[PDB]
Amino acid sequence: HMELVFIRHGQSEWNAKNLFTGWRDVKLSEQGLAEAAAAGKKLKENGYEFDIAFTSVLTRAIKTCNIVLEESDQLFVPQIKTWRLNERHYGRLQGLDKKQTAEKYGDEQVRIWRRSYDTLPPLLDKDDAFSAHKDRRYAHLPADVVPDGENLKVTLERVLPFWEDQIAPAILSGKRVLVAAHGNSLRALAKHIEGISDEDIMGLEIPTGQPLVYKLDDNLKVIEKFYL
Amino acid sequence: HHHMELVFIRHGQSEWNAKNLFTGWRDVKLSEQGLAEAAAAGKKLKENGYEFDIAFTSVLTRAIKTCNIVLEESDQLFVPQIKTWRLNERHYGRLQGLDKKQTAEKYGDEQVRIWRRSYDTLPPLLDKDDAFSAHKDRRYAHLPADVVPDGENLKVTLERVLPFWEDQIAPAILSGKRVLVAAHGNSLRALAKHIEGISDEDIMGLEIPTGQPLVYKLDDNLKVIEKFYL
Amino acid sequence: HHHMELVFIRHGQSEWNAKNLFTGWRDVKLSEQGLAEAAAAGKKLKENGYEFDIAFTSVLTRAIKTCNIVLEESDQLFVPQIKTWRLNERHYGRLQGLDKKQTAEKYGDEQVRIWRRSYDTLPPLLDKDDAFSAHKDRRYAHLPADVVPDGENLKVTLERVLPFWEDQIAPAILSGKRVLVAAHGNSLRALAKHIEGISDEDIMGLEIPTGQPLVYKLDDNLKVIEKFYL
Amino acid sequence: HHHMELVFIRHGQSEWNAKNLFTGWRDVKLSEQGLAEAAAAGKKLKENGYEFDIAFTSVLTRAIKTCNIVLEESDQLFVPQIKTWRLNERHYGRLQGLDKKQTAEKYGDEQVRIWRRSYDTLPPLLDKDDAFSAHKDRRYAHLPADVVPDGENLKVTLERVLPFWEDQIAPAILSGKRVLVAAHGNSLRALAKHIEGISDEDIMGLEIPTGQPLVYKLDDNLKVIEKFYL
Repeated sequence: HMELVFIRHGQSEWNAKNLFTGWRDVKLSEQGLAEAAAAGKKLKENGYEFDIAFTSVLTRAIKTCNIVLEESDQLFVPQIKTWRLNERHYGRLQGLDKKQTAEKYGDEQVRIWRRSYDTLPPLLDKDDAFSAHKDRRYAHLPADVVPDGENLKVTLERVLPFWEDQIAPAILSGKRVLVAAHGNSLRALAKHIEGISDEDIMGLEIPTGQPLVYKLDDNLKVIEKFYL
Repeated sequence: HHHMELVFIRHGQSEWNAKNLFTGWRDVKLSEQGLAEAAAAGKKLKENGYEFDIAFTSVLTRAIKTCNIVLEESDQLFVPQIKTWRLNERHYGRLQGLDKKQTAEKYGDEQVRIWRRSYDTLPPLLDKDDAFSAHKDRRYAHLPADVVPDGENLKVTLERVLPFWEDQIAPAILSGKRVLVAAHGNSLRALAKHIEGISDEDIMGLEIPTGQPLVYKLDDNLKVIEKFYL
Repeated sequence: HHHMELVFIRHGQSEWNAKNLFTGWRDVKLSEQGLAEAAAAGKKLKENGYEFDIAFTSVLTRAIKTCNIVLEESDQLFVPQIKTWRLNERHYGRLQGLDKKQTAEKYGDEQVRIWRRSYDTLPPLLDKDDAFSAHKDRRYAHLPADVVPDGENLKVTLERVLPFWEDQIAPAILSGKRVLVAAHGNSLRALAKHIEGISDEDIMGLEIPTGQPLVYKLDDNLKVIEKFYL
Repeated sequence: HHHMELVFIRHGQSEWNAKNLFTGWRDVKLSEQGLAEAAAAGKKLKENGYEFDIAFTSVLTRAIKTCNIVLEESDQLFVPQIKTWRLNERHYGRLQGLDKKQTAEKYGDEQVRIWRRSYDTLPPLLDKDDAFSAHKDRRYAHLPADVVPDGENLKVTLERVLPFWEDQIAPAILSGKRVLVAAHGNSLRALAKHIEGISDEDIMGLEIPTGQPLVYKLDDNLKVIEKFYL
């Protein structure tokens, strides 16, 4: 039996401003930084040691990862950063005020974009100044894996290969894994690991700043799930 | 070799091709004919000056051995080699090990054509506790069991081939590496579908002959400039 | 930038530097001054347009945190990061955790100077069963025990730094990658000795300032074209 | 099996052995006899139930091909394979490509004994611009030029073999991997000296037969429990 630990990053500066973020590379707020430190201290007090840490390539998640590791006396743990763990891309909604958006397109269309499993947002123009295609951190990837907008379903389709190639093999080799990522990428992993239906997954809550522990059997089936 | 070039090679005849048995993920060896095809392909790559910086292959022996022979015969057995289940042949389900002629007799030509190549229909599945299930092969011991297939068609094969293109092959090309991919009919057809932007309808007619090096000349964005067989 | 550049950053003051203690492999934290030094360096590199493709650091927290601060303050925390024991500070043996002044009072000024600055004089060795021996730190649990030292001089530090230059740092530069190395006084001094071609007799006089980015312009043979501090 | 086992295999006869030519880093092929020795060793490993999780070899074709044959004849060609210059044969300098009798004529009979029986005496070095210099070989193009030697003795061979033990082989064993190492007389001898703790005075007399699997049973600390030829 192996334990697998997830941590979702806390508040960003754009959450505080009520802005859609997606793949925009925004900084944690002071509150979000404290949440990361509190989470690392909790893992330390319960004696959680890690052999490898997986994160996204977005600064708010990487910094959360580093804070959690440092506050639990294991900043030496190897770290792999991957676009496959990025937040869901929000298309042309990125950078927009959620209130101003609901007032422009209506409360109902906004609810769809945020709460529908397989409804894509309005897509971002491929050569927009704030398109991910212009971001150097994706330069080594074929351009067509850089999305112009995602929902949770498409987010899952690109998270899952990283579970299959890196996370699950690490667990099966005996490694104690930390995953430090985002609301929707962690929600995608949880849907797969726990076998949650399409109908139920959009309602699954993953709190920010609270370590989530899975206990898995030799076939990676969930035996225990609890928040630290 | 003025442009960035990518080379594919499909392995030659296997012992089960000669016996007319469905193979799929069963780990059968090359026939002498298939061994000769690999050597002739390596000599052709040598004669035309094809140097590689990395080689990708499946974890099925017939493809790995093809890869090794091609490298040796072109004087570059030192080239680093990555083996991945994601480049395996399609899984043939319960049909693995059966005679193709007897299967066509029992079920009819058209049903056999659908099992051979479909974008929407799976072969009959192989029971997970069968003695020859891939779940029992230690080369997949570090994969979740739900990743190890019980049967696949071309669409499902593509869906597990593509992440390897996204994570390993395409980054290698974009980094400037001259890539060799030595694999199987269906996994190479899956890559070609994505590389060439072929529709779900049209990929059903894409044929890739055994033992003939296939060269793509790609531009800076990995679009096909030219495609030809050596 | 017009040429291929290699950047070194030595971490700033630690909480043990302020208190005049030998540190070695003890995993001490940066002081407030050391943290500010790392931010100022990242700002400098940001202002001068230094982008990195890969970052190398030790497994000691003060160096990793320096590396992370520098990347964050130059808008590139996404850069891949490899941590290795081979970039650790020189192990100071039994002197680790001792006060340098009280050590000089006990053994004399010259002996502490020899321990600090002799190229090939080992410090007194730390017993392998000591609670603060590196053999008990789980970050070295995946290494054979006989590579975990009980004490080091600069000569043996170079002997274990150099393979990491040969296997990882130099191949990265040669592949075209813009490299950051965030480490310690003795491990960077070791790299400098090799890169610059400094004699055994001259290296103990080489100073590497803390928290100041050091830039090597290199040619295609990794020979120093120019060395300057940012 | 019972404990953690590590298997070495020295490649069999090369085409230069019957000509009595010093080989070193020259990339010579296995003879038909050498090919048979590899197949028989793989057959022996299969019969005795030796499964591998990872295989390490040099970047010289005769060792890589031995490694591939051993894996294939034991039904495990899928095993991941890492090729490294650090497992190359000892570089023989200016003696490479020369007859052992013709060497006695140009240097004298006693001087040849020293070059083949002294732990720490270098052979005459090969000029870096020689037609048959390793510096011209593209398999080392991704490495700093000074790791490619102009000639080596066993001591210098051990100095560049040992980091690969420390970085790759021993961490694999310590993680639970069943390791195969397919390499050369002097690089395997270097490994044996370190693993077994053999002195400088005794190691030059250590014989490693060709084509004969060598098995180490190691304990959790990588201490030898038993060493035996299969």
